[PDB]
Amino acid sequence: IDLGRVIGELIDHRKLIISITSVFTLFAILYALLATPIYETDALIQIEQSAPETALLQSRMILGKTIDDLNLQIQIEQKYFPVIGRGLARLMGEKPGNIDITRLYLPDSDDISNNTPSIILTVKDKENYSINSDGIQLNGVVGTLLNEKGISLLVNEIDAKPGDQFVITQLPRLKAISDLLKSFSVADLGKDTGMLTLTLTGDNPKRISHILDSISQNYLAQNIAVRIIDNAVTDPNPVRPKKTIIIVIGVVLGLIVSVVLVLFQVFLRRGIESPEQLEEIGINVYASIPISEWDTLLAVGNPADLAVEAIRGLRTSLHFAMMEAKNNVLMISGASPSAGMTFISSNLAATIAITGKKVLFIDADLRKGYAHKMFGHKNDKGLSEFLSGQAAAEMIIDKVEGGGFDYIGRGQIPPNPAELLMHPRFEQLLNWASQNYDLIIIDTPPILAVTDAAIIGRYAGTCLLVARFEKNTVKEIDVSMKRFEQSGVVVKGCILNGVVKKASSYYRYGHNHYGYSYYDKK
Amino acid sequence: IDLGRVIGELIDHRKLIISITSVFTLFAILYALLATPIYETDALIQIEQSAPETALLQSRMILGKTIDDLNLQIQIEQKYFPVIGRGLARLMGEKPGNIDITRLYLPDSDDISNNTPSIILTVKDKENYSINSDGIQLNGVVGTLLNEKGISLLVNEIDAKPGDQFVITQLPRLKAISDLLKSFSVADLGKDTGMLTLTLTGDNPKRISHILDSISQNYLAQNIAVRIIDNAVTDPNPVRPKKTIIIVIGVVLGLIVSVVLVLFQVFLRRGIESPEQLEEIGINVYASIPISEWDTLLAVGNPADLAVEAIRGLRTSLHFAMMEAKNNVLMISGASPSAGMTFISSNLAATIAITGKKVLFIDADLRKGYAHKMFGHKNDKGLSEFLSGQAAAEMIIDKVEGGGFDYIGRGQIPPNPAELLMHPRFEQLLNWASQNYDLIIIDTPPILAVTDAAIIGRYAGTCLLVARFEKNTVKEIDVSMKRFEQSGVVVKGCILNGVVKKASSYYRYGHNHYGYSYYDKK
Amino acid sequence: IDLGRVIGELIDHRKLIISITSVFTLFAILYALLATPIYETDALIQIEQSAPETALLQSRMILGKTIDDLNLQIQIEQKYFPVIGRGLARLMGEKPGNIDITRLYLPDSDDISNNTPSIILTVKDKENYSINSDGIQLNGVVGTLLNEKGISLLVNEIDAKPGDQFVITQLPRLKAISDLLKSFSVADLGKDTGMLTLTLTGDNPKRISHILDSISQNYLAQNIAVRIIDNAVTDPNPVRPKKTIIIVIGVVLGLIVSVVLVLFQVFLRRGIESPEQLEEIGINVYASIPISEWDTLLAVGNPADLAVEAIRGLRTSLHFAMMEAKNNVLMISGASPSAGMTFISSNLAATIAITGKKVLFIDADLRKGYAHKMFGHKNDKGLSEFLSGQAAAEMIIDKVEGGGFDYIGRGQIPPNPAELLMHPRFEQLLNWASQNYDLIIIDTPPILAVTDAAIIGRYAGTCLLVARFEKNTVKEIDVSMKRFEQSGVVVKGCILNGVVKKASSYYRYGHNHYGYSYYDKK
Ligand SMILES: Nc1ncnc2c1ncn2[C@@H]1O[C@H](COP(=O)(O)OP(=O)(O)O)[C@@H](O)[C@H]1O
Ligand SMILES: Nc1ncnc2c1ncn2[C@@H]1O[C@H](COP(=O)(O)OP(=O)(O)O)[C@@H](O)[C@H]1O
Ligand SMILES: Nc1ncnc2c1ncn2[C@@H]1O[C@H](COP(=O)(O)OP(=O)(O)O)[C@@H](O)[C@H]1O
Ligand SMILES: [Mg+2]
Ligand SMILES: [Mg+2]
Ligand SMILES: [Mg+2]
Repeated sequence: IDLGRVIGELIDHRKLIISITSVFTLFAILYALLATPIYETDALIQIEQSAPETALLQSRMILGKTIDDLNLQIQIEQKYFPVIGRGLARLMGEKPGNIDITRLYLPDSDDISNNTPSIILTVKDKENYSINSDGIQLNGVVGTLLNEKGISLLVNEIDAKPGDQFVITQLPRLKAISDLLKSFSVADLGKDTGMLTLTLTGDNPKRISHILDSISQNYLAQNIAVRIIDNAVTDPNPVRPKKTIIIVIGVVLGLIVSVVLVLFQVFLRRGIESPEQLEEIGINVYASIPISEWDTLLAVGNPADLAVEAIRGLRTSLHFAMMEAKNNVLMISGASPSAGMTFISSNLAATIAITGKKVLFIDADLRKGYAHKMFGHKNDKGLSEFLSGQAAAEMIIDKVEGGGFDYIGRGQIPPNPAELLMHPRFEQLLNWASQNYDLIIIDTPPILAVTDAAIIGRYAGTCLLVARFEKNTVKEIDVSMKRFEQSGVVVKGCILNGVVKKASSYYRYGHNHYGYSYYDKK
Repeated sequence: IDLGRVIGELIDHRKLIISITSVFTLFAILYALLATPIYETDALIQIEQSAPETALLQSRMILGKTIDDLNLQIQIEQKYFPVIGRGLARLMGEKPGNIDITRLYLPDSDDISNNTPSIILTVKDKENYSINSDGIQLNGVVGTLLNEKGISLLVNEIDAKPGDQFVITQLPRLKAISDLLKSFSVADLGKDTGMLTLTLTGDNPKRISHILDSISQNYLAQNIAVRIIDNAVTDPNPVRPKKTIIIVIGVVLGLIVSVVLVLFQVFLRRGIESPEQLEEIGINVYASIPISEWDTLLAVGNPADLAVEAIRGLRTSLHFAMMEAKNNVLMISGASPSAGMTFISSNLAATIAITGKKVLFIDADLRKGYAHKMFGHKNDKGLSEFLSGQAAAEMIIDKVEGGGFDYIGRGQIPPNPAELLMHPRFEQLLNWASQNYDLIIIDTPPILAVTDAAIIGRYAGTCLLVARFEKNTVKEIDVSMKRFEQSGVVVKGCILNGVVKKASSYYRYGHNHYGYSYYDKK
Repeated sequence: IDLGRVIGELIDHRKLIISITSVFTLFAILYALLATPIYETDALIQIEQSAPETALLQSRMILGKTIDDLNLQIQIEQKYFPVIGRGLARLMGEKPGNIDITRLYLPDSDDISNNTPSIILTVKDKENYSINSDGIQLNGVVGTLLNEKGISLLVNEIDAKPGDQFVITQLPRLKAISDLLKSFSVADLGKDTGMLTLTLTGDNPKRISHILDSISQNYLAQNIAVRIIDNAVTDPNPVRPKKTIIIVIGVVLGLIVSVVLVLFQVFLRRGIESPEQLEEIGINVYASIPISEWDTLLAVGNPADLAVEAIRGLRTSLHFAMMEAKNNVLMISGASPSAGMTFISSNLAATIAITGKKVLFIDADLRKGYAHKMFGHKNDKGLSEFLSGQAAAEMIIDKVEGGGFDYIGRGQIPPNPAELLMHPRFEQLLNWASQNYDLIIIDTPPILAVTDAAIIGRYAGTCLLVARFEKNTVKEIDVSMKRFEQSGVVVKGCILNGVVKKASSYYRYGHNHYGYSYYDKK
């Protein structure tokens, strides 16, 4: 592999790369926009050391005093049903509702796990509200305290709109301290000075400055039984999420994932990429048929199609290869099913019919042949009924309507297709048809599926394999040609079918083998 | 690759390199000239330690006192509509207008995001002015304070010209402190001495020295309840942008981008670079035709053209290659469209006509042939009308006016061009024309587009391919020659068309294959 | 490449190397002699620490006091129109004029950029002088102060010669301080001692010691409200420019530039260097003709020339190669123009004429042939007039005066030279001339220019190519020989022309192929 190879692979997989990268960037952007902004407040403390003062600031004695002063054990969260409802509500300009609770005593279930009892407060208006802990509905009003059902709650100054819910948790005093201690940090900022930089983070920019002021004043009033230089103010710019590093990592992570997936698909693919791969093995490729993006015969529906043009090139290559053949019978087979044997043989039969030749197309796929459906059919009396003796050769030949050639359909699907083709009647039909037609094209099942074509190929002067572009492997076509040779069938060459335009072929080989459009646009 | 290869590539891509480099240097120069110059003022403080004094200088207590003294929360910016209007106005010698505001109270919208209310002051004259916050126009005069619409503003000493606008922002006190703290730095300069070096940066050289003097005097007056050695003066030479490092990086970055683009285009190109590439494969190249920089026949319009000289060299190479041929019919085809098959075949036909030979040019491109337009046409009765039987051979032959040879045009575009050429009439026309002409040149469509030339090439004694210089690949011409051989058409050789002078060919190979001019200048 | 190869290349490019090196050394010497000598004065200060004393010495308070005492804001520079006039005036022994100004007040334009107003003082005599700021001429006298036009100036003791000009700048007080601070340094020299080493640099050796004395005394008088051990004295030997390191770098930089240029020219050259390169390809080289440093025939003007001796060696090699040829016609062509085809063919014709043979020289370069000018001409009735039928073969043959052979000139330049040569008259002329002459030498245009020689070479029994020594490439001659072979012309071999003596050929190959002089000196 070299620069051109990898660049051609990147150009070919550009939809995959762009889609995976854009999905990663979309997820990164949705996280950067929906993650809750976390602010930071800081204060400056003057110490007259400061290493023992750091551990006393972060102690449950000092921090516990702040929890008691500000009631930090009353956790109130706006109710949002999804994990993103909070972020998007912030984007819609909705100001988050906040309710001020000064007294809260829950019944304190204190069961095996839920040591944090919780209720749900649904705002009804500016004055009154509702409560439902476990379905028990209780109406409350701002002002008048509530002492019912073993639930004490005092809600002051509901600042929200009606209909909003709030989860009100009464978390234990240590849990309130541990939460504060996790977001609260102390530093020295000079490592020698009597300066302490207390920082505190949180989602509420006003609350965290009230907490850091409480921590400073409590540590101040406790120390005298020290100077507060800068009282706590909140930096209005959130510190998290850092949107730029998140989106940048989303782009970069999306690219390296796109690149390793493309790198895997390139090192794992085994199918044919160009006719050169088949010709390295000594297999003559007589045509490379592109995918026609356009029960119809393509050579009849769209004669100017790029695949019909490639099949005309096969018609002229075959006129030169089928000379010096024993008979005018051409068998078209392949390795795998749905490689294009019926597409190619029937469209080849149509392009040889317009040149004024008498062509017979035999649907010798007694298993899955559908050519009668593709040509318009009097389905009775096909090749099955003839081979089993219950039809004459004249009653099975039928004309393709928009075609120009006759065809024999497969008939009713026999139970013994490979043994019907071994009948001496099949060689009699070909010996008869080889006198009334200039060319007989026999469509057969694939050889790596069944053995029918090795039986039929005994009576064909020319046999061509159809290789599917990315679906077949070089070894698959080489195994197919040698299974024919082992049964006495000489394969003249191959027809590469289903080629698509690929920049990697243009860089790996000099040619993409696709073909040019050549028409006067009018 | 070696030194000569890379140097030839650099010489060939010199326009690309020079343009990309000059674009990068132009952008670097425009940034270095339009970026606002940022100055630096410094002061020297004597401390009787200095590590705790550094953190007290950068504290919101000291810095907040300077914001209050100098009203640094009143942000005034000259109004410039583009992101470069400020820089270019400085280059035009325009002195920036400044207005002195001593009292500012905005209505303090304080909405979800815009915590910084703003108004726009449009100077009317030296004395009075206008104000428009959200369209509300208010007229104000220097001196008399304004208390209207909840907007307090006192503008003193408007120093500007009429028509100038100014954005007047009332940013919060912490935002004014954070802005000052970002540009204000303290150092010790001895790490032991009682010397503090206070530096401050900003776009206004006079203002930043007034701020650094305020910071020093406030920190001085606060410390007594210390010596100021050097009061703040501004270095008149801006510290940013550093123009030399910016332009130098612009040149260097522009070169390495130009070099990687050239390095990519060289490793990615696959087209033919010299006839040697075709002859490594065993393809005879009979001529290398340069691009003629000069509906005309080049061999008639400019007989002395360098491409007509190269085509004469082909005329003499063909006189030697077309001997021992079955007939006097020469087919000219190629791999891709617009490779020069019509240019070469028609100009070859013109250079063989001046030598006194009877030449017939057949436009056998029944799809996109335009030779009738290039020769002057009685468009009726071309090769289509003849092949379909509705025209006699005598009615289709026409004379090129300034030519010297006859031609058969393509006729009306048939619906079945490849099947018309298979008619036995085509071989009858050639067998007839091969008796009335010394040479028949057949122009055909490209073989990797359609199969027409493989049909026509059966009746031509000589077949030449035209390869386009950089557009075709060696593999494309090798695939073309083998598609002819598979249909029984022997390609004598190739004609490299469209060669351009390239220094890389002169270093990679010994020869650029372009050709010399040889005329007496008069 | 090995030692001999690189040494031969260095010997061959010795003029380039010596010139580039000498240019670099000349520039280095001119800089070392014309750069202004910058002196250094130093003082020793005793401190009773010294780290805070260093920053107080370099402060705008101490340094500003020295600027005020010595009026260092009055910048006076001798006026020299070029950027080197000052340096060369020092070399001519001219003592620099100096004027003592004690009072200077300029009108202080203080515009957008020029904050440093300037005037130009032109000395008229020892007593009076002139002033011109912006064309305003003012006459002043030493002693009497000048207060006119808003310009205060007091010039004392003009020490210069009449006619000298001086630029007198009044730079701002900070600019005077910043200039002093840039050249003034303080060190400790023991890192513990109370010793300070004040150094100061400048172009004036007396002034910088007066400044460093002022800085010491000001810092002394300020410190008491410390000992000066060594008062400032100037080292009379300038510290800059360091001439030896500059000239040495000039030599070394000049050599490495000379070496990389030679290294590039060697790796980039593609032309022929020795006949061995042509014989590696299988091309017979029949002679190597040196450049004759001597409208004349060299073989006639200077028969003893080294190139005529090499052409005699070709005459004897051709007598052996032209046997077994179909006719006595020798065609001389080449790849490129001005390779020496006319020089060689005409001088070969002259050296074969002195051997008593009848030689015909045909100037078959109908495009740019000048042989008639080189032989003395009756220009009418050349080969053009004959080929076009308007002249008989007898009327076109003419005798070379100092030659000994006949010649046919090209005639009037035809519009169709390549088509005139295809006339059957050309072969009739050669068949006629081949009976009346022992040898016919045909001079032709170059084959990579036009196709004329491939037409002419059909009727020549022997064809030789002339290769130019450094101008042609091996591939160019190989492409030329194969373009002849493709047109049925067999090239017997090549003639290497224009060889020059090169030491690189003697080391790369064993031989330089130049030839020896062999004559008896009298
Ligand atoms: N080059 C092609 N372009 C467009 N469609 C194609 C091409 N080759 C095959 N197909 C389509 O793919 C399908 C499977 O191909 P088919 O010929 O029926 O397979 P099989 O080899 O088993 O006979 C068909 O519907 C066929 O029309
Ligand atoms: N060597 C050339 N110099 C200048 N123009 C050229 C040269 N070769 C082709 N062209 C021009 O490029 C265009 C396409 O070439 P053309 O001969 O018409 O293509 P095609 O191979 O399909 O017949 C034409 O207009 C032709 O005149
Ligand atoms: N070996 C040589 N020594 C000196 N001069 C030479 C030599 N070869 C060529 N020249 C001169 O260089 C010039 C060009 O050579 P010329 O023979 O006229 O070129 P051309 O190959 O086109 O006929 C002539 O003036 C010729 O005299
Ligand atoms: Mg099928
Ligand atoms: Mg064409
Ligand atoms: Mg010449």
